[PDB]
Amino acid sequence: GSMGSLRALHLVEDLRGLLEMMETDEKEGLRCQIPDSTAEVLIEWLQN
Amino acid sequence: SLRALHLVEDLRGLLEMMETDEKEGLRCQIPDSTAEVLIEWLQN
Ligand SMILES: [Ca+2]
Repeated sequence: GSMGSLRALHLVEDLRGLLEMMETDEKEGLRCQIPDSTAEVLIEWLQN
Repeated sequence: SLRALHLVEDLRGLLEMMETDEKEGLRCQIPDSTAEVLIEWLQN
């Protein structure tokens, strides 16, 4: 590991936590603003 | 929205610089319930 992957671990935890405080339209609106390329990298990493 | 957008961008930038063993070792440390929430959110 590294301090960068420790950072990544905390970003993931923060993102799940923030998602809990969002309403449906806010979560969809957030996802709508994320480039599909960024989403794809995250999906495949989580599904690997 | 701005903070979460930055979180997602920073995360993508970190993952793209990682070797395969680093990315997969990091995935090992993510709870399955967290991974499932994020996957379903990203795929809709
Ligand atoms: Ca499910």
